[PDB]
Amino acid sequence: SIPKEVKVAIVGAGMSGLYSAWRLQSEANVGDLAIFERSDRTGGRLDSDLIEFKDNRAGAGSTITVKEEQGGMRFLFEGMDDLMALFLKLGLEDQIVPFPMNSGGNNRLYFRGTSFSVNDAEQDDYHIWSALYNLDPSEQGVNPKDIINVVFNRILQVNPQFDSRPEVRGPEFWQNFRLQCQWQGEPLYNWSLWDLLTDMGYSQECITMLYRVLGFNGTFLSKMNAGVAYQLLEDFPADVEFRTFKDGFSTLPNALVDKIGKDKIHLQTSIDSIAFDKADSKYVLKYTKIDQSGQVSEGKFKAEKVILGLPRLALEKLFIASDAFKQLPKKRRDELWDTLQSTSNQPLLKINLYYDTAWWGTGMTGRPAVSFGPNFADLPTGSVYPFYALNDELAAALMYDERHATPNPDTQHKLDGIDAAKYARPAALTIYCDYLNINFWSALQNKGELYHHPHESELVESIPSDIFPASEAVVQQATQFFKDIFNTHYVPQPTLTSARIWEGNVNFNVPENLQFGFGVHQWAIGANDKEVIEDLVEPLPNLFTCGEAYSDYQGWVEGALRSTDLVLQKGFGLAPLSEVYEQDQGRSSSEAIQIAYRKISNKMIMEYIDPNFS
Amino acid sequence: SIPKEVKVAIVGAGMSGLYSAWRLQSEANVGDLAIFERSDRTGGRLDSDLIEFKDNRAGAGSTITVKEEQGGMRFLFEGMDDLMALFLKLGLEDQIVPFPMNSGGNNRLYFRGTSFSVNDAEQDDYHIWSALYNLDPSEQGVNPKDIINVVFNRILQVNPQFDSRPEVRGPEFWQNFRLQCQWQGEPLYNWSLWDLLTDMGYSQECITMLYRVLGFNGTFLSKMNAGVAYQLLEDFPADVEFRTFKDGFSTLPNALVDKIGKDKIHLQTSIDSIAFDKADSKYVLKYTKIDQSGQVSEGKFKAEKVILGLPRLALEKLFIASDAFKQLPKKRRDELWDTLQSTSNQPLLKINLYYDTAWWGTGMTGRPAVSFGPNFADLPTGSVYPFYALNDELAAALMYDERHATPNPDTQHKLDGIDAAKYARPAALTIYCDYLNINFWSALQNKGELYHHPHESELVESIPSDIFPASEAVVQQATQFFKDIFNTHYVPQPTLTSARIWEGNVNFNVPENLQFGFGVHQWAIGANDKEVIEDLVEPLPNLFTCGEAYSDYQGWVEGALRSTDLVLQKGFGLAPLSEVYEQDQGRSSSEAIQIAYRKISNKMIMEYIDPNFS
Ligand SMILES: Cc1cc2nc3c(=O)[nH]c(=O)nc-3n(C[C@H](O)[C@H](O)[C@H](O)COP(=O)(O)OP(=O)(O)OC[C@H]3O[C@@H](n4cnc5c(N)ncnc54)[C@H](O)[C@@H]3O)c2cc1C
Ligand SMILES: Cc1cc2nc3c(=O)[nH]c(=O)nc-3n(C[C@H](O)[C@H](O)[C@H](O)COP(=O)(O)OP(=O)(O)OC[C@H]3O[C@@H](n4cnc5c(N)ncnc54)[C@H](O)[C@@H]3O)c2cc1C
Ligand SMILES: N[C@@H](Cc1c[nH]c2ccccc12)C(=O)O
Ligand SMILES: N[C@@H](Cc1c[nH]c2ccccc12)C(=O)O
Repeated sequence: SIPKEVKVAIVGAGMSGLYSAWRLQSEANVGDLAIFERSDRTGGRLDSDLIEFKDNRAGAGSTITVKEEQGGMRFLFEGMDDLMALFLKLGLEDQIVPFPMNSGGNNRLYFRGTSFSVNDAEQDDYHIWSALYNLDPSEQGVNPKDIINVVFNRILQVNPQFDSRPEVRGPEFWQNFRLQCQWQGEPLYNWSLWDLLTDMGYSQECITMLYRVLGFNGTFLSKMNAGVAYQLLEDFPADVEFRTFKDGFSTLPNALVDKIGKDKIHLQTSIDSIAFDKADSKYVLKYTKIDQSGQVSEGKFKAEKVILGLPRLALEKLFIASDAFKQLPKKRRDELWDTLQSTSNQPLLKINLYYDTAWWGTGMTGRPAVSFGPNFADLPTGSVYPFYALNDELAAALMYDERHATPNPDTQHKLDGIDAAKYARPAALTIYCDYLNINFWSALQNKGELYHHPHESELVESIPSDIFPASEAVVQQATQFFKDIFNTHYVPQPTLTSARIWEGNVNFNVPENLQFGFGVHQWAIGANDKEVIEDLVEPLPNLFTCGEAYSDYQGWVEGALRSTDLVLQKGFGLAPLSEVYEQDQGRSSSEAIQIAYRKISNKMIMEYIDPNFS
Repeated sequence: SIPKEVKVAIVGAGMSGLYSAWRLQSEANVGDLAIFERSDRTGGRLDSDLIEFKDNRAGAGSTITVKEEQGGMRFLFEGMDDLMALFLKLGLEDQIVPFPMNSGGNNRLYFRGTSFSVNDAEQDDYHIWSALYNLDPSEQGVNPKDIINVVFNRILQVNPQFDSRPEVRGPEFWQNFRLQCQWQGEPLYNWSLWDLLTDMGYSQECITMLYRVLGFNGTFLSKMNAGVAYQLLEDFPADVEFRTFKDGFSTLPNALVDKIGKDKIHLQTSIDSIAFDKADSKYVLKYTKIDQSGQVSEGKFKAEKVILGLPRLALEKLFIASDAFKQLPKKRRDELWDTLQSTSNQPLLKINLYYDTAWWGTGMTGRPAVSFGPNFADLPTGSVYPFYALNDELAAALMYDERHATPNPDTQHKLDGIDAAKYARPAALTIYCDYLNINFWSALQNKGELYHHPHESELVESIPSDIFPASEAVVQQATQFFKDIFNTHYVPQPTLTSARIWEGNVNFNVPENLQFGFGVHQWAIGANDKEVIEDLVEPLPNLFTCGEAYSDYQGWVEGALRSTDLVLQKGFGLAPLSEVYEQDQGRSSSEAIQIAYRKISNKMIMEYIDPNFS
């Protein structure tokens, strides 16, 4: 049942769509809204998986849960005040769990046919990098990642007009940085990073090292401008304490869905086009719906206000097919289209391979054990992240670890046993790559038969619906690369796999369960994103756009939430959530979230690690 | 003056547009046609330049001509029977001139921070490649280009069903090869080359070597399928005798324009959209024209038949905006759009830097002199081609050279003097790159002020209109790379520059003199190009498409001519030009063109080189 008129119609059940409805329902008393989502699931580019593997250990119908991510995975307590506030208001802070990013130096590196570890790379004044890359002398004997840091310091040094001092560096800093800082008279958003480093005098060998060693070469090789690329590159300092949700980032959209109500969300309902009814001053939304049989249905309805929570490629399709846009004057319709072109589409992929046990610990490799964080490579792999079966004791050990406490031998010995025990429980690896590496996996994933371990139903009885298997060719090649990266002869066959390629499609011959938007977005060269962002709040009267694609904080949910807030302000009077939080609570969401988390971490550690802890 | 009705309306004054009109006028007696071309020039992706530099030598108002290319540059006597026939029928064979591809081993190579020569690369069982790349043992001690050749032989070996024997290997061979040959059960057009080599067991180091060393990494990293990539990679054997026109490839479109008549060609006239008139069974073409003042004008006219000689991106724009397409049923309109998606857009660029004299000869470098052919590099340069001032004696020396004659000391000594004298006359370098390297130059060319040598009008009085200067940033970086590639401290400032980036635009904020289509196209993965090609001849009744993008021979003018021929056959009864030639002349265009050229080469050599020649 689809209503025939609504106060607010919400296109997109991703984060910005779900977030608009919750805030309008609860803070603006608007109850006659509806969300329309083309796919058969809510959450968009957030998509966690919970697999319940048959516990087939020796002394075991017992079940073991592994959380994995097909989309978004991590967040931070600083710089995401809207997201923190959103977590606190939904009471989801008790589920917050560490997301660690290193293995004390044992994370892997594979570059130019050579497998080694992070600790290895540091030896002898970072010698290995000088042996693999034909570096200029000024480029030798330093950690590659510190070259990005130094160049940032140099950009800040020659831009004293730009304040450069707020200890917490949020989206305003990064907007001003890319819009106000210059290099040699040209502001950074007119620069490509590749051009920038080159003009700074770096070798092409050095630039290739950097974009391979950071794992996400889009920052250098795509059309994104240099300013926004730095925002992304300085999002992962050495000392990052990322966090995540125990049951996966989907916890947050599902939690919003409980509060919205399944009855106002209309899945498998694509909004095909939008027209304006001059008579009763209403929008008219043509749609296409698939029921629970597969029986299609074209229909139409009205709405006083429209909210498009949609990324760039979705927004161009509607614009193309919508009379509300086509009947605009030549000048502004062309200007609006050109404005959609101002953020670059960034392809991303994640392929998850699950295993009954993990094979990258010292017991299986004979080498120092790999635990957590990106294993980078110049192979099509890009980066590889390990994921372990959910375990309360392990999360407390991780929680102890993000305190830089000095354990006594008793506690070091218990942390030892915990670090090792996880390799005996099921686990997973995510291959996570961007720009240059996409086409390698693309062609591989679409060729040949799909991968299924035999007696698969014996290994998992309930395979989630958002899981499309990796192709046999994808598993085959991914397995050779793992042997390379982890320097081991032994990489067994996965029990279960999923492949997800966030790269937007314009082909009508693709099932809906395989249509996915561009993984992330970043501002192109020449883009004045301050003008672009404000133009796209309400481009036609009572028609709004918002979401991550044209946001202040591209790449992150906070981008979507801050973009939506502009719509909720301009169209509905609502102040930014973080500001609403602070008036209501008397402290920031930052301080609240840190205090709440320290408490449950304090309790977790004492309960599991060191009964006599600080 | 634009007619209000025509028998045939031709959209696009590129090669396929101009070729349709000439053949319809002359062979089908159709005189009431008109060509409509959005830009202010004919010829499309053919675009030669003739610069007339002030001869400021010591013993000189004398003029020196340099030919250069912003688009297409070379062709072959075998495998391009339509093009040869077209040359013979227009009497352009007397202007055919060698296009040499090597310097006897002195062409440059720059890979991983190391500058060296082709002769150097051969030393010690191709050792240099093993020192620069971490190759598998089976990948060591062989010439990189011979790895592509061997893999081709292997593909042919395991496909004995595929005949694999015609000595002249034309578009049919390459269509059957990519459509009928398989690797491990999957046919090559379902494969990416990158996936293919990997599955064959090659290292990523080796694959990176290959795609850097061949200069056009699109074959490996883009979405083009493996079969069509091989067609391109085996277009440049070691023994290639390419040829070109003395005054540039534009000779051919200009020669067609003389025969069509400027009066039937309507420049600065974009066809915006197309509708069907059910009443008088006519198409209705909305257009936009700019007169000689800049005064725009929107109009409309009719035509009984429409011929779209347009590449993919142009074809999608019309399809989007045209009622003749939108009023098609849901199924076929979506099927037709999906069919447009089946050829991949391949960006290309050419930046030409002209110099008063050439600086890469031994007199200026102290190293073995560079003459002709690609200087490849893993720098954003890609490939660099030298171009010299037009000189009849030099072309005869080149003509002698494509005979593998053994000159006597008298003739070797005269060839010596000729080889060296060209460095004293003006010359040019073309940077010619694809896929991965485009974005480097893109962002550079659009940033900052444009390059002009001071007292430029003193150096060239008549700067052609199709020449947009290289940006100052482009010249600056291109000059550093030249010092790298040519291993010299000394690369002076260019007298004149041009930049051309064949990468299709969808932004309305770009002048017409800067809108250019995708440089070339190649079949994507999954594309059954036999079905696609025949579907796009006449997709609606009396509406035809043709050109290179969805052709049998992508990359080359012959592709455009063979694609058009299908339209001229199905819509107008005309047999393929090469077949028309043969009936009329009693021999192929291949044999005619070889015999005609041998004669004028025979005469050229005797006149300039060795009076007593074979
Ligand atoms: C691989 C990957 C990893 C990431 N990791 C992180 C991370 O660690 N941390 C972080 O903060 N962020 C991360 N992100 C980013 C985060 O996922 C996004 O910023 C955010 O979830 C996107 O929200 P959105 O509402 O802007 O868009 P979307 O999530 O893309 O929502 C758009 C929705 O609209 C629907 N839709 C489209 N067209 C129509 C139509 N015509 N009618 C109806 N519905 C339509 C789509 O199906 C989709 O559900 C990651 C993204 C990717 C791809
Ligand atoms: C860098 C480069 C080098 C090349 N080198 C070679 C080579 O050495 N040898 C070789 O054989 N080939 C070469 N080619 C390929 C060759 O240039 C092309 O195959 C051929 O010239 C293209 O002809 P076409 O008619 O298919 O398309 P185009 O040349 O692209 O013609 C399309 C024309 O239609 C016009 N147009 C577009 N939309 C509209 C509209 N709406 N209304 C009116 N007019 C419109 C465009 O302005 C253009 O003039 C090269 C190409 C490039 C880019
Ligand atoms: N938050 C993202 C990082 C990211 C944002 N935008 C991107 C663009 C390209 C590559 C990575 C990113 C992640 O967890 O991975
Ligand atoms: N004929 C083209 C070669 C070519 C055709 N298609 C291509 C695609 C990519 C790179 C090169 C090509 C040339 O002279 O350069």
